[PDB]
Amino acid sequence: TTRTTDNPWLDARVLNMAHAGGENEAPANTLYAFKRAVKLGANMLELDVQSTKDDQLVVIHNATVDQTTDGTGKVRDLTFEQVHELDAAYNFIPGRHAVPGEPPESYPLRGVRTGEKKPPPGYQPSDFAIPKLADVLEAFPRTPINIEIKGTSDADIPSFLHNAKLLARLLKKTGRTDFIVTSFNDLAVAKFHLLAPDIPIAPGMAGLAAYFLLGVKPMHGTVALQIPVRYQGLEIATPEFIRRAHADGYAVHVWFSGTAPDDEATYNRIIDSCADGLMPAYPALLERILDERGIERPGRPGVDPC
Repeated sequence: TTRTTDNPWLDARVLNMAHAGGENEAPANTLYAFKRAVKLGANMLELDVQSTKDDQLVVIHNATVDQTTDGTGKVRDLTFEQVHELDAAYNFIPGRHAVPGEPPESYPLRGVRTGEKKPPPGYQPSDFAIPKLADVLEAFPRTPINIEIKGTSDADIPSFLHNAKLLARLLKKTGRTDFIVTSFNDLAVAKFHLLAPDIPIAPGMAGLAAYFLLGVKPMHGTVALQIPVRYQGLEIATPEFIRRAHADGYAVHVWFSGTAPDDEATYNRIIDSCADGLMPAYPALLERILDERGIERPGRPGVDPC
């Protein structure tokens, strides 16, 4: 007889998924931000992945190291050793992610990695470098993680496929399943789910279009729909669409990234839209919002916003 439908991500709510660790409160995709964010209440991590010349998965958004560090070039051209020498808070400016080209005074944490400012109490210089996924994983053995597969180019599909492959090799050896693996490029999601079938996934952008416009259910294994607030002028994080997705048994995780402000007004509206998780640039601010309205959380029942 058919195995019954069991989606636990409908009871993992409401989630504070620190976006890159919280790119406006901390240096993006560093072990500092991740450690900082979990301590301040975040229930779950959200990061991006690329690969190095010697096929190591390193936690970083852009295909090049230029924006968030003092180096230059694509991460796929550097070895892991070369990537890790870099200061991955070189350009962090609070409230603005990373902006190269300002006076050296703008950057509060520039220098910690390379040993020229003392780190915040309780941290080491390596906590301000581009980490290895393996080093984030073993740093956070009981913390759920949302790994987004990245590429060298929007037009370079094999680079995504290369990374989906390396990801599935390493997440299979962990034995953990408290991950959600997604990508903008749908092939890499399909490639990853074929190599690592037990790992929860979320649709790429074609799989997201085909369900939001046409109603077509996403690929088997899909566990939740990780969507922006707005896209191409159109609103996507509405109560209407979220209710239909809970109707279809999917959890909903909304993100922001310049499709909408990272502020209290927006955070609260999306919380009322009954989404199951927010991916804020300000994990401390979202944690104040959730605490003062007293809103339900995993293992901590409370006010249901919808």
